[PDB]
Amino acid sequence: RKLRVCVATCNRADYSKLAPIMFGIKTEPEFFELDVVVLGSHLIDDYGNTYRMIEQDDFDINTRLHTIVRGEDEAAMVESVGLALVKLPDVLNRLKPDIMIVHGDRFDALALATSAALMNIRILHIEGGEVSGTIDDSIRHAITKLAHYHVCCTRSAEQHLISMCEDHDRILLAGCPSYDKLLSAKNKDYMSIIRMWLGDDVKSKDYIVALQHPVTTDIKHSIKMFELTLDALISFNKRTLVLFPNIDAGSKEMVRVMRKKGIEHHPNFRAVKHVPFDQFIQLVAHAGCMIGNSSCGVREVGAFGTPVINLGTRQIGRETGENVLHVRDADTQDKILQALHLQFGKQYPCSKIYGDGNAVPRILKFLKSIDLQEPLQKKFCF
Amino acid sequence: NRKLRVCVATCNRADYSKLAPIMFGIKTEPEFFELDVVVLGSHLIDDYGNTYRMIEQDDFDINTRLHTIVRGEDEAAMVESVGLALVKLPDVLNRLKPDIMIVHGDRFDALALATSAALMNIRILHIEGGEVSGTIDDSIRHAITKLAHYHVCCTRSAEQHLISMCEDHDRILLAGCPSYDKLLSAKNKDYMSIIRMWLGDDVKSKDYIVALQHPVTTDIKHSIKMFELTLDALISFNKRTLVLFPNIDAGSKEMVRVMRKKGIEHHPNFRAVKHVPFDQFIQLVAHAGCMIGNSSCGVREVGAFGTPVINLGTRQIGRETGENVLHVRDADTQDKILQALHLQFGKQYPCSKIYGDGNAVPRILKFLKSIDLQEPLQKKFCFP
Amino acid sequence: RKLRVCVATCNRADYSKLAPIMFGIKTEPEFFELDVVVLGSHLIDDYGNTYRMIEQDDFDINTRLHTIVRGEDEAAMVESVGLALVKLPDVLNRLKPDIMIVHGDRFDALALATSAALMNIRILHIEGGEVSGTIDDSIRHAITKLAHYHVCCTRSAEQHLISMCEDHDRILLAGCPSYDKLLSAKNKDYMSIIRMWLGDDVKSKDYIVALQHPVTTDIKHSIKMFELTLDALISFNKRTLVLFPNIDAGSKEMVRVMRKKGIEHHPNFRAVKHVPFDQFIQLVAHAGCMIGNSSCGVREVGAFGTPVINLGTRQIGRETGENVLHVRDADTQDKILQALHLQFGKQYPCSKIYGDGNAVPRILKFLKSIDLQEPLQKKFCF
Amino acid sequence: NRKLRVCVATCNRADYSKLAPIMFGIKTEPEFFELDVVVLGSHLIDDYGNTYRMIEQDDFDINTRLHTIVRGEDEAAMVESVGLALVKLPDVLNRLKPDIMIVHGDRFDALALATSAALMNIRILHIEGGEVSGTIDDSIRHAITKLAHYHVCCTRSAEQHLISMCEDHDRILLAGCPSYDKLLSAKNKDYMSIIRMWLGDDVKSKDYIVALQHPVTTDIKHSIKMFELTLDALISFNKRTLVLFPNIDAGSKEMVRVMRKKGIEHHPNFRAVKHVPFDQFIQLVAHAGCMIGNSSCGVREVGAFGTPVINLGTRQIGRETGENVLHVRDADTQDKILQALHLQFGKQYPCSKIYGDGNAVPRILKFLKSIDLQEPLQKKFCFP
Ligand SMILES: CC(=O)N[C@H]1[C@H]([C@H](O)[C@H](O)CO)O[C@](OP(=O)(O)OC[C@H]2O[C@@H](n3ccc(N)nc3=O)[C@H](O)[C@@H]2O)(C(=O)O)C[C@@H]1O
Ligand SMILES: CC(=O)N[C@H]1[C@H]([C@H](O)[C@H](O)CO)O[C@](OP(=O)(O)OC[C@H]2O[C@@H](n3ccc(N)nc3=O)[C@H](O)[C@@H]2O)(C(=O)O)C[C@@H]1O
Ligand SMILES: CC(=O)N[C@H]1[C@H]([C@H](O)[C@H](O)CO)O[C@](OP(=O)(O)OC[C@H]2O[C@@H](n3ccc(N)nc3=O)[C@H](O)[C@@H]2O)(C(=O)O)C[C@@H]1O
Ligand SMILES: CC(=O)N[C@H]1[C@H]([C@H](O)[C@H](O)CO)O[C@](OP(=O)(O)OC[C@H]2O[C@@H](n3ccc(N)nc3=O)[C@H](O)[C@@H]2O)(C(=O)O)C[C@@H]1O
Ligand SMILES: O=c1ccn([C@@H]2O[C@H](COP(=O)(O)OP(=O)(O)O)[C@@H](O)[C@H]2O)c(=O)[nH]1
Ligand SMILES: O=c1ccn([C@@H]2O[C@H](COP(=O)(O)OP(=O)(O)O)[C@@H](O)[C@H]2O)c(=O)[nH]1
Ligand SMILES: O=c1ccn([C@@H]2O[C@H](COP(=O)(O)OP(=O)(O)O)[C@@H](O)[C@H]2O)c(=O)[nH]1
Ligand SMILES: O=c1ccn([C@@H]2O[C@H](COP(=O)(O)OP(=O)(O)O)[C@@H](O)[C@H]2O)c(=O)[nH]1
Repeated sequence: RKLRVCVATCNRADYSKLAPIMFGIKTEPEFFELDVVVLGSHLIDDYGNTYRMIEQDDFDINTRLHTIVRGEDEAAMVESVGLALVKLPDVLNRLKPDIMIVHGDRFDALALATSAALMNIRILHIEGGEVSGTIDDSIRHAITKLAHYHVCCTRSAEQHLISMCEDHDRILLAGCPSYDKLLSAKNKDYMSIIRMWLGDDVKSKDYIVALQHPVTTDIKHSIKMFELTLDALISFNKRTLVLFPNIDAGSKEMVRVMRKKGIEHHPNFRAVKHVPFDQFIQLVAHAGCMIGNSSCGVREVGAFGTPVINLGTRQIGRETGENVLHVRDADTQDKILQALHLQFGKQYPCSKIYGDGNAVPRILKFLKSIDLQEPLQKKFCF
Repeated sequence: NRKLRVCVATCNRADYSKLAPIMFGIKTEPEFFELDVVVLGSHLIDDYGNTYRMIEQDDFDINTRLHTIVRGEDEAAMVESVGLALVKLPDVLNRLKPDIMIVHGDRFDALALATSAALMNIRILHIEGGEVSGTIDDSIRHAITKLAHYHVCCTRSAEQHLISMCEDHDRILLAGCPSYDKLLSAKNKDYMSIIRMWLGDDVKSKDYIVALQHPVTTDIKHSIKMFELTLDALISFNKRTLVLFPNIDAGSKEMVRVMRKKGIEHHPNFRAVKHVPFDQFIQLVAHAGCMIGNSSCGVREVGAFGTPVINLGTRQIGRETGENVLHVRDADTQDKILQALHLQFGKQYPCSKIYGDGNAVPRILKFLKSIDLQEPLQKKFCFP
Repeated sequence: RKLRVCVATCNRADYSKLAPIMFGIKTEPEFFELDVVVLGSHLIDDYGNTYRMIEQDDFDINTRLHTIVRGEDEAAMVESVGLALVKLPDVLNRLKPDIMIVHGDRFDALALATSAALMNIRILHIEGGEVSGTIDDSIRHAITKLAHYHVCCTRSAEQHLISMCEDHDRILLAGCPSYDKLLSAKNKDYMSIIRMWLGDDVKSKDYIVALQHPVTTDIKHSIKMFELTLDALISFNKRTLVLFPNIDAGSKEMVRVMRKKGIEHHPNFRAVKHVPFDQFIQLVAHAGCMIGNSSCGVREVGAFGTPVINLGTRQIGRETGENVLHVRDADTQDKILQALHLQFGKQYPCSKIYGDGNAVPRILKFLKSIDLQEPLQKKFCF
Repeated sequence: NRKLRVCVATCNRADYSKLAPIMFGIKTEPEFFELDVVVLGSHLIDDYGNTYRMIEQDDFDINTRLHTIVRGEDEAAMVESVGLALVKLPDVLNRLKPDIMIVHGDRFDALALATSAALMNIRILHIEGGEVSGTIDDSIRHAITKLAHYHVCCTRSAEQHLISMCEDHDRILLAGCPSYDKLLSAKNKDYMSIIRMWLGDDVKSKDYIVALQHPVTTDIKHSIKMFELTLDALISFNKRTLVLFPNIDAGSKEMVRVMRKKGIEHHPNFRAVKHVPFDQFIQLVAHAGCMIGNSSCGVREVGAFGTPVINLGTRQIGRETGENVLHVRDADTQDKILQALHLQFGKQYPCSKIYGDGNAVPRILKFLKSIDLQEPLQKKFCFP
């Protein structure tokens, strides 16, 4: 009897780490049935219609759900969780999954975990034990408590889950699946990918990738920091790919910052919503430096030794190699402009903290090991 | 003095018994607190006894009422109910502009409230945090703990569980359960005329049973079978029995059907009721011959009167209980349950105080005033 | 190319008139594909889990939706319409229907019509031109305006649609599909159906079928009328099948009326949620009389000449034969008890106002006639 | 005197231009009316210009704000938006306890409002009822008419349409459009400094174009193509052009993308804007060289100033228009549109008053006071 697996994807931020697993599951039809659910940001033009990435990977999408309430603020974030919760249960009764794969720390993943847990559907939670110093910590660890099975990416994440009283029998230390793609990365014509996304006259290691997200707890500070960050980038004046923000609450106010600085119509800048993951890896792997507060900066790019400037409070407490320079109180242009001079064009050693490149096969085994006779979470309090 | 704006949301009598004392406390100190009350969930539902009325009869001004329950009385409907609260609450919370929100317990409804507050940067005081009940409710309770910024637990073991789950000890208050404020202040009026109202004219103290059994959502077909056998035992044991309708939504109509097909609703020996007012209910359980089923009251509250208890099934496995509680986990035959009734009916145990000292509310009011309004962000104490 | 037809059913009240069409469509696989959606009351124990009727007719249910908000009042009725509207669009994008069949005048049908119309899906509205003197008139006629194609049951209903400025080219006068079953009704052992539902010692034409619904506009009056109606039935003291109410708003207060009169535990009464349509036809066809305010009383039972007492304001303005006695101001027990003496055990001639028994084949032709090149409603104002 | 409790819900600038005058009227007579304002829909959305601010700047106390729009900018999202209003409104309406609710127009949002009021037995005054625009909006408008208990129409032909649709003539008031209260009272201030603010420093009266084109939801790919050609014409015709973003949700982002890829947002000849305040907008269109697209303003309002209009496509087919409007239904090439621009740009027509006399509001206030509060149930005049 095949294991019926449902994977729900809501944003490129999970799709980069779930697609490898989906590919793994699909390559073994003898042990697994796969149903894919697309919801959230994927269906939204502002976010780059990233459901197309799923279509271009040739996955049959069973179900599409509009689950985002418009407003781009905290109220809307909450209403979005509620919208997924009214819409999902009937889809889950139809699909009748044995287990559901949930990734990460976003509001959307809490909806998925909640709906599965309350309907007695097993949950495999990916990227569980980590620390990022925002509201996301809260969400991540609340999902951990709902989830029946856990897949973490580091030893320190494993120990955190065990410290949080999770059953060690239900934890698998696999590595991040993104590393399956990073450490298997086809450097094709990487120059023609640099030329596509940054411009014709750009040379390897001579450009910046800028990706900064609002922190929902302090939008007014997120605005001010982003202004100063752009001012620095303008002064530093080397070719810069600016990704639009990808946390919803505060997002339009951050986009307005870019608009009023003329970033959208500037020779030095390229404003984009989403770069396909395989192309994005090549971009960050050959970047002069990366700046902002993406998880990519602190978790992924270490693999290529790309210099990183991590700004603000998001990612405080994450494990990072020598390549990452933190500037918490990025409260002036000078501080940020300095960090750019220090880091731009350096080369660090290649780290492997968040993965060994064989996460997926370990995960597939862990899924086959699951015997279908209980379920109820056990909480090791002593 | 800038007053602390406190919003208390109540969804079910199961939280209202433990929140009402706090609401009374807050309301008695207008100089330090502003109070807004939000009523949602089960309270607005006839099947559950229109228990919003209990709030009206306590004289609280209800600011807002929200229909948040999706009909269906199954797991899908439970989930859609959480979602319905989440689409409805944020605009109410932006209007009310609370500094802190009080959330109680382990039910699906409390997870909606915690979620909405946490994602909108509203502070959360979570009541009854560190306990263990061995159902899906453990999961929910502990997920709420993680969202919540401030914690009020009822026992030392609950406090240690929160600390073991990596919560900041600075944000934990060990107060006791607020229900004990009412239990240990329970001035037994004419308790006989309360027995007569609810059980019948000819019933004597310690000669009746209070039966309160809830479905476990994880295994409804087993909940059904157990309840059938439980009623069969109660019919054979044949002493006057107050049967409270179930009060977990998923599986509820199938449990009600069990009662209907056994003729419990029209039987001389039984009284089928949705809700007994808390003050009257305390008197009922305090003088009962025994209590049977899987209520939290059985394992947490009635110990205070030494009332014998039969706890059936998997719900409440792992809760702290005094000598008054007899567990029958595999209640898989009528004989086992009928035996437990013979053993326990009419006994008297010593009065325990595990879940409270009777001064929870004043400790809570102080803890609320102590909160300085400059951060917020939860701290997670990860000792390796 | 086959016509993709979606039929959504929400309540037994539409299912009695849609099932015949569904059967017709399913019997012609060469011209039609059928997808069935079940939602609303069908999934609710209080209403008799009537999705089972759909399962027992062997229809493959594609999708099930929980769309009812609990509360059994007007607010809940509205929230229920809204719940269907958030849940349906993604189902309709998946099913990709060419046309959707909507029946009747209930809040649920307005949700269906609204969602179809705003998504450019064609609508065939069944039972369009009629008059019943409650809020339902409003709803029925608002659905008419959304709907692209109309199937009415009488000539007077056809003229009403034309008077309301509908295009006569898009109206089909077919008859009510319920008449396909009424005028083809297998009287099997009808006595053993009487014995099942009323009791062992009951003789044909010596029992009452009581079916009274709350009027949402005046619940307090609905309560009082129902009390007096039951009091009359108790005094008249002939075996009575009492169907629980089947309009949601006010329903629990009406059920409470029955409970406090001891109707549920009385030798003379049988309280039931739903009698299967085929069995119900036999019951009403052989009844001594029928009482209350069902549409069955004024539209269907005329076919058997069964005496009818229509109480209150619901059904004022419906077309009725000689068999129906109206008592609008049923404001005392005596008036109702009198109406019972007058009507119980009489036999009227068999009328055919609402159908000829060939509605379905006419409808199937009308569906095949639809050429798939526009759509936009035309409003004949002159 | 028991005051009439009036709730006005506003969802979009498209209703707010015609409801604000009534809200002002009601607010100026506190002795006869209590007013509660509900803001929902587009008003709370940055893409639409945060137009709740227009309500704040008119000094109305907003009782309630509701996020009711589902994101997606397509037909599915439009429907889910209606549903979202329907789950959120009933608890607000039970709280506000209105005697009557004012609903305007033909948009998906107004159907939610009408539905919720009608099913809760709240009386409805529907504004702008009897008109014809040849899209799905006809369907919506006429479905709202059927729900609504009281009707306020703007023309004699609209009145006859309502009567032909079997509405009770006793419940129809022919008032005029309230927008005309503002148009015919439009004290032209420094209109040049308003032209300079919105179009640029060097622009002269009657030498600019106002372009406002909305997608038709029934045929988005055709809406796209038409808009491309329209912009190409405007680029060739090369006179200063205010381009308003689209204001029908379904298809909106694909229309915005058209503008983006033509470089309209960064062109000397164009100014891309979301919303111009109504009072300033009147001055813009009153002095425009011509107006182009498919706004209702083009066919209903600007006639008052004799401003030339080009109405493109199927939206507005069947509306009553003066000599100032040139229809180009099959705008299928750039040449056809460029021609229409040459023909119309800079002309001056006579001032028409088809949609109003400028005293709509006072007639409406009287009609509200006339309502006696003893029924309600709609009557449907079915003459055979
Ligand atoms: C600039 C560039 O190099 N390429 C084009 C990009 C690029 O292909 C994608 O971003 C890839 O993900 O696409 C285009 O542009 P794009 O689709 O980025 O849209 C840009 C506009 O979208 C608004 N925006 C952005 C993010 C967000 N969360 N909310 C928003 O409202 C901003 O106001 C901004 O002006 C296109 O397809 O139309 C056109 C652009 O020219
Ligand atoms: C039985 C009794 O002793 N007293 C009365 C009780 C009692 O006072 C209250 O329940 C107290 O909370 O009230 C009445 O009856 P009550 O309100 O209990 O309604 C009885 C019916 O409720 C249905 N039910 C209950 C719970 C649930 N989850 N779903 C349900 O469908 C059952 O079908 C059952 O028949 C009353 O108010 O009308 C009338 C009863 O006679
Ligand atoms: C009475 C009888 O002849 N037969 C049985 C009927 C019958 O089979 C069905 O109604 C058929 O549709 O079924 C049973 O009973 P039933 O399922 O009707 O449930 C009866 C109880 O449901 C509550 N109710 C009813 C309608 C409504 N809208 N809301 C409600 O809360 C009432 O309080 C009432 O007490 C059964 O299956 O359990 C048991 C009954 O014994
Ligand atoms: C252009 C101009 O003349 N003035 C400014 C305008 C203007 O004052 C207002 O629009 C008036 O309502 O405001 C600004 O710009 P504005 O708020 O128009 O934002 C421009 C961006 O909005 C996106 N958009 C618009 C509508 C829609 N449905 N979806 C969208 O994604 C487009 O991508 C577009 O690039 C501002 O407030 O920041 C800044 C602009 O510079
Ligand atoms: O244009 C992009 C930008 C990011 N990413 C990937 O998307 C994921 C999430 O990055 P993002 O900044 O969107 O969210 P965060 O991880 O910072 O929460 C990471 O795996 C990135 O490698 C991508 O594929 N294309
Ligand atoms: O008729 C009743 C039955 C119970 N309770 C109280 O309801 C609360 C919750 O009991 P329930 O069994 O409904 O929920 P649980 O706590 O078991 O989740 C406890 O404080 C009980 O003492 C009450 O006030 N009246
Ligand atoms: O037990 C019943 C009662 C009614 N009906 C049928 O259900 C439909 C609706 O009747 P109801 O009173 O439920 O609603 P109404 O038509 O009065 O709005 C009619 O076709 C009846 O013949 C049925 O099949 N079984
Ligand atoms: O910048 C603007 C553009 C339009 N309008 C007014 O908005 C209303 C609706 O116009 P729109 O084209 O947005 O909607 P429509 O009426 O076309 O549905 C009309 O009264 C316009 O005069 C406005 O006040 N400011």
